[PDB]
Amino acid sequence: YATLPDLLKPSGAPAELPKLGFNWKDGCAPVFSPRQMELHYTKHHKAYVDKLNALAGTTYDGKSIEEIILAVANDAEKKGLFNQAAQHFNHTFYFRCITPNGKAMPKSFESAVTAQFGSVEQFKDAFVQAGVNNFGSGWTWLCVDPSNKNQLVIDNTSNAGCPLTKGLRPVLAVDVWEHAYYKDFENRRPDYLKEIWSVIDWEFVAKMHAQAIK
Ligand SMILES: [Fe+2]
Repeated sequence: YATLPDLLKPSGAPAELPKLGFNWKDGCAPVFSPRQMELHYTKHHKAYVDKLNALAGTTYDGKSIEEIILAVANDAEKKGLFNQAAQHFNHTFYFRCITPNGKAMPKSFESAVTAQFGSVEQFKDAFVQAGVNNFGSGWTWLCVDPSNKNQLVIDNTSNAGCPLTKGLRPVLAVDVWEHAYYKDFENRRPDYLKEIWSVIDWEFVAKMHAQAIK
């Protein structure tokens, strides 16, 4: 399965930094400033894309970024390449999970969260707890688990860690690398986690969910 089948390493040309659904010069209101978005996208994410292209050469041309990630996930000769490729995916996914002023949960996705976690609020509180206690740099995810009747599951990864390497299908990502929030929140990761809900694009999340269970 591919989460993002249109995220590729082109043949004969560099992988591009994906275009955001919103303009980063306006930040991503009401939660993020222009400068926080500018740094995260045009510095951090760009650097992952640039280094991915330099490490990949033409060896992975025509492959999806996800295919690369899987191909090199347990290859100690290519940890550097794994880190850039996985971070490229992680960031592309994360930036699609956010949009100015958010978008409401479609009823169908809301019902799947409610069934699994009891209520939306219970899901959010558990997700915030996982994010807060995700030690060091990393990502907190909501995934579908095909090996467990497609249950929704909260999963923490460290550094470039990417759920597809253990068979999980992400529907939501929140970056907890300190650079994701330090400009606008400084040390206050918990406030970042609580506030980000109001810019989550639940329509994108719902689509990821619908496709992950089909
Ligand atoms: Fe990041």
